[PDB]
Amino acid sequence: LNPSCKIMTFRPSMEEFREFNKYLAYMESKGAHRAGLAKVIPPKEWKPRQCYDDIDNLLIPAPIQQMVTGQSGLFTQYNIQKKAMTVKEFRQLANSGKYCTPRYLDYEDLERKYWKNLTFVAPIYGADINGSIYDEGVDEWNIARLNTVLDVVEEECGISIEGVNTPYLYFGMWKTTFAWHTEDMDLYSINYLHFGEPKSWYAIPPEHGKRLERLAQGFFPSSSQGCDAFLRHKMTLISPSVLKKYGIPFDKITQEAGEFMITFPYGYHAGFNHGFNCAESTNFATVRWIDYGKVAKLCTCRKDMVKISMDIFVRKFQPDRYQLWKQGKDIYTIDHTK
Ligand SMILES: [Cl-]
Ligand SMILES: [Cl-]
Ligand SMILES: [Cl-]
Ligand SMILES: [Cl-]
Ligand SMILES: [Fe+3]
Ligand SMILES: [Zn+2]
Repeated sequence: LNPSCKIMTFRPSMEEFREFNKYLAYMESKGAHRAGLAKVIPPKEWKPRQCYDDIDNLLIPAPIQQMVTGQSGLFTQYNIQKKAMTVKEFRQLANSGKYCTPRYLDYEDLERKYWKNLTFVAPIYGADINGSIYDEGVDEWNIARLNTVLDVVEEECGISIEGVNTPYLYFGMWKTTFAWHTEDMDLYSINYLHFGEPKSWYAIPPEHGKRLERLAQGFFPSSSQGCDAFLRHKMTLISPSVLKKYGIPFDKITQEAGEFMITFPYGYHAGFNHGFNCAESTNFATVRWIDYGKVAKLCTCRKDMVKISMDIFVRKFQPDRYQLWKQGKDIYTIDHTK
C-alpha cells in the first residue's frame, strides 16, 4: 500500500528481473507509484554494455549551457547552444577546475552546495541524442524496446507516438539541472545511469501534483500567465526548502551508476547531476496511464510540443467508456493510489 508515499527501492533477483512489464506490475502492486518515482537495482551479474570505452568517440552535436537566474530557492533557466563536441571533450571539460564537482562530505552536503552555487558558473549538458548504448542482443530492460501499450498502438494501429518511446542519451556534468516536470502526456519514464557520477532526484507524489502547480503559479505568475502548462518548458527550479515551507510533500533519492529510476504518471520530478555522467531514457505507458493521458494539461504556447491522440487507447482498452468519453461526459477524478 505504501501509505507514506515514500520512494521505494527494489532489488530483484535475476529471475524477477528478466521481464520488465511483469516487474513493473509487481512494483505497482507494492505501491511504488504512489511516490511518483522508484529505483530498481538490477542483479550484479547483469551488464547492458560490456565496454564503455567506445562511447568517448560519440558526438554531442548540440551541447547546451544552462543559465539560471534567481535566489532563495526560486529560479528560472534559459539555454545557450554551444558548438558540437565529442563525449571525450565533454568529459575533459567536465573534470576541469572550472566545471568539476566541488569537494563535499556526503550527498546532503553536495545538495546544499548545488542550491547555494546555481547562479555562479553555468554548466553544460548534452541531451536528446537519439540512440541506445546497450550491446546488441541484451533483451532484459532494453530501453530501445520495452514493448508497452505505446508500442502496441503504434505498430498495430499506426498511431504516432511522436518519438517519445525511442531511446535518448544524456551527458551531464556537475550542477546540470533538470527542472520540475511531469513527462510528455504525463507518461511514465525510465532512466538508466550507464556510467559516471550520480544523479540526485526529487519527486512529489502524483496525488499532490496539483498543489505543486498552484504553488509554482504563485511564485512564477508571469510564466503562468504565458502558458497553462509552463512547467512543461522545464525551466522552473524550486528548492526543497521552499517545498517544505509551503507544505508540498516530496522525497529525494540518489541514483548511482547501474541503477534504473522509473517515474510514474503525473509524478512531478526534478534533480541535478553530481558530475560527469551518461544516462539513457525513454517514455512508456501501461493501461493505468490512459486516464492520466486523457486529462493531461498541455503546453498552449508553442506548436513544437508532444501531443498524442488518446482516442485509440480509449477505444481499445476502455471500450465500456469510449462513447461516454467521445461525448465529453467521461468525467472523473483519478485515484492515484489504485
Ligand atoms: Cl571545491
Ligand atoms: Cl560548486
Ligand atoms: Cl499494461
Ligand atoms: Cl476497437
Ligand atoms: Fe522526467
Ligand atoms: Zn508552453
